[PDB]
Amino acid sequence: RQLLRLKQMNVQLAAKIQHLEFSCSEKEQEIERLNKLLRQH
Amino acid sequence: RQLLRLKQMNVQLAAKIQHLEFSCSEKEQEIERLNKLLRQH
Ligand SMILES: [Cl-]
Repeated sequence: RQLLRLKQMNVQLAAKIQHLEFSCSEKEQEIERLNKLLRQH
Repeated sequence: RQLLRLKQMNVQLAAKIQHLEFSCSEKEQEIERLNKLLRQH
């Protein structure tokens, strides 16, 4: 009950974490693409 | 006992989120820099 409220907050944090892990990986892929353009030029 | 467990885990997840938000924002700031560099040379 307070245990359910906390289990739920925890689920939401773990979901945010999954989300942030993709978003940080994509940013990393874009940086490598922008650096590749810079290096080529 | 289990509520903290959950409390403990909630601290750990919030800590991982803070780290990922910083890594993301570092990369975003780097993307802005590469874009400015590229568009300006
Ligand atoms: Cl790179």
